[PDB]
Amino acid sequence: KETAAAKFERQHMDSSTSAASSSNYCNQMMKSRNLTKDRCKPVNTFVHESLADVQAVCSQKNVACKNGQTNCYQSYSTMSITDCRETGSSKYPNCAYKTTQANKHIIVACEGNPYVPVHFDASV
Ligand SMILES: [Rh+3]
Ligand SMILES: [Rh+3]
Repeated sequence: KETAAAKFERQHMDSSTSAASSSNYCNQMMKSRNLTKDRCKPVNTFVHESLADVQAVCSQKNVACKNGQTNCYQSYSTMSITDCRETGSSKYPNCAYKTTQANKHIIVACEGNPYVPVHFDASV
C-alpha cells in the first residue's frame, strides 16, 4: 500500500516554498494531496522545511505522543508551517479552508528504518 512514512509526506510535507504566499494555499494544496477526494479532510498542517530538516526531528526532543506512545519528538527549532482548517460553511465537494501561516515547533511520531516521521501529533 502507501507506507506510513509516504502518507506523512503526502499529508504534511511542502518543501516547495518557505511559506504559503496566498489565502488560496489550503484550498489548492488540500486538493493536490487527495485530502478533498471523498470528503473534506477538516484539519491538516503542512511543514515548509526540507525533508532532511523534518526527518532530523526524530533525533531531537523525545516526548509522549497524544496516544501515550513514547516515539514522539518535538523540533528544537520553530518551523515554517501552514494550518489548514475547513470553514464552518464549507460543503463537500466545494471544500473551503482558512490558511494560517506560523513559525511553531512540530511534534511528530517516528518509526521504521530509516527512522522517519509517520504521524503529525501537534504544533506548539
Ligand atoms: Rh496518524
Ligand atoms: Rh495515520
